[PDB]
Amino acid sequence: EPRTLPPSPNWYCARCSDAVPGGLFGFAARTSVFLVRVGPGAGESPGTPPFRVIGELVGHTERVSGFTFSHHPGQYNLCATSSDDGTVKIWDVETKTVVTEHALHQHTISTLHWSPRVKDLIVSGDEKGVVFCYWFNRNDSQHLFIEPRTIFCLTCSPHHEDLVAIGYKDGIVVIIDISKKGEVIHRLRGHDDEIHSIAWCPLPGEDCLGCYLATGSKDQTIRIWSCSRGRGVMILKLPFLKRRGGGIDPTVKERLWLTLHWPSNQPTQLVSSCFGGELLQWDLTQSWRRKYTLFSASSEGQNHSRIVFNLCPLQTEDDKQLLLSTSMDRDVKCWDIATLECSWTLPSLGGFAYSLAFSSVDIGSLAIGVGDGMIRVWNTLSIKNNYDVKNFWQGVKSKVTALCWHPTKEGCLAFGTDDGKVGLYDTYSNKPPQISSTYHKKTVYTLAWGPPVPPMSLGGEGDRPSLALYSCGGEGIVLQHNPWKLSGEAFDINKLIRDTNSIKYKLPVHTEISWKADGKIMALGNEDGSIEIFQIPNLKLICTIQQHHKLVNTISWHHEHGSQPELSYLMASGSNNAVIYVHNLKTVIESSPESPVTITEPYRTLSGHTAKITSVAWSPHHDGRLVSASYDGTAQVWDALREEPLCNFRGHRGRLLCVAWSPLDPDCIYSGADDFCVHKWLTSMQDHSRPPQ
Repeated sequence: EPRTLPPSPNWYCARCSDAVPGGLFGFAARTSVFLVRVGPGAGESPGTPPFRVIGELVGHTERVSGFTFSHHPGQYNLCATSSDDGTVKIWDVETKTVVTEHALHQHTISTLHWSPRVKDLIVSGDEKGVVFCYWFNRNDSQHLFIEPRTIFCLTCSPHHEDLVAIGYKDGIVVIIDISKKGEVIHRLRGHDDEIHSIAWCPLPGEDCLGCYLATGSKDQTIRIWSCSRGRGVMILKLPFLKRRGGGIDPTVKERLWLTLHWPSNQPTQLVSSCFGGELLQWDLTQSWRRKYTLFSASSEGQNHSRIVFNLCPLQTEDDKQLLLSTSMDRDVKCWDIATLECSWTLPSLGGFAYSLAFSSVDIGSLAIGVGDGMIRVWNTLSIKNNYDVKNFWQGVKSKVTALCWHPTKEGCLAFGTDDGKVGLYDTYSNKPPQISSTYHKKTVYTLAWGPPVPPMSLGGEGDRPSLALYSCGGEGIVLQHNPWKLSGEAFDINKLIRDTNSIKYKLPVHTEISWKADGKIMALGNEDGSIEIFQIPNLKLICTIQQHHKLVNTISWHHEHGSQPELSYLMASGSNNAVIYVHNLKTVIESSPESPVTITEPYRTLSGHTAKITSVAWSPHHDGRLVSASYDGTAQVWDALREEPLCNFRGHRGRLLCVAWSPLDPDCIYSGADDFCVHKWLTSMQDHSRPPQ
């Protein structure tokens, strides 16, 4: 079964996610809304969490700021979005298509809400205080203007079809009657700061403690208001609690977001977010005592570690009372309201998926290099969890553009960043990574482990390790780092290449490095398209391959455990041109020439992509089967030996940056793109044989 690791839910939106019974969860992420089936309908094995990332609403061209489902029976498939592109769209999630839309707002839209009472009424509000009532299914609209203030949130009454509560940036809360030109029925004064959430009591009247409503605010209070007296009746101030579990990045700024959910099943209870993203259930009967209970109070490592923005109820068709939370910590969590325990967690990505690397030691341990400054390690072979992902943020900070697991040492992960930093992370510990004192001037493109070469290999038994760490930067230098002396200086291997080969002219700008599996041969890809072949111990040049006419992005040597031994001499390469080449280096390497040979003809040619090639990788399960990632938005699987395209994966909505074959499943491949997604997909499910032409 395929899996999508999606982009992160958008931050600082009062309602940019929602859910309907059954059921289905939707969240705004960048310019899309991603859909998550929850419950029996997800069709998961008895052992795995019952959810599946199933779809996407594509159409908006800017940040989606608002998302709301219809909660009218028979039309739980309808929903509405707001966006910085100035439009409010009505969607059918069954078809993932826009039903209709408007662009009535002139100012940045803050939020919107589908009326609980009127079937086709969507109410939206913008940063100038302008409100639009939108009856989408009869082509009617009405502008309303209440007070000249920045709208932060709004919630239509679940009881009275005309009443809407609006919360503003300056703490003002109003209840308006939209049938009376937006006349303020109640002005609720009390809050000192931003209103983040308005929840009405799901039960009419004022008996359980007219109507009640609760407002959550940056001012750290939740206020309960009476529609009868038009005044507050209860003030709950957030408790200050010691941080649980997560060792969080102190540097990043994080103000409070106080959002609410008033459970229909428990009219006397109120759920809110809190500092650090803890969730609370408030007992409103114990008002005078301010009684709350922590979500997952008895279990550790389950709470969010940063502020929570949205809470959305979902009753599954097998009667589970669920609550979904979105957070700044980039986890989506599903809570069982009956137990206050976290049922499952869905991780997300806040930047490009630049790099993928499978450990050769812990099979299925997949490291992901992400533009949000966190390394992910995905235990892809976890039996009980489809998204067993751990985050590593220490010492990283910037965009992780390169990864490589140590070939033998468990948990040892080399990483490289967009600001030229090279690091060694021990993921089996909670220590910060070791950072190489030597930085690249530009982005770290590639990391690779290989035998040390001079001068590092010339130092004594216990002075140097079995393997050196090689790094290639966008400026074109390849550095040799000592894992045991990362604080020392790393070596520009150009000096050795020049000395060994008596080179007089300037060396090429290196853009890729790939060691042959036997550790005897190092390939360098270069900005001029050339690929150079060097042999141990002193990087003697034995071959120059002149085939690509543009910068080489990716080089991959075929594995050694195939059926035929010669296959380990096969080298695939991709450049900024769309055509992929394979070269067979058996003859040149085994001849060990004293003067370097130039190759100008490919062993194989793989044509089909229509934009640059970012990554190629050989299947460890096959002979001569290659997968390629491309800026044309697809990944292509090839039978390289027959120059035959087999299947084309088109699930990404961006340019692919990396691809890696599953170590255990011959059918399964992982790819990452600048659409902030990693896709796990099956070659057997791909009906298209080649890229779009």
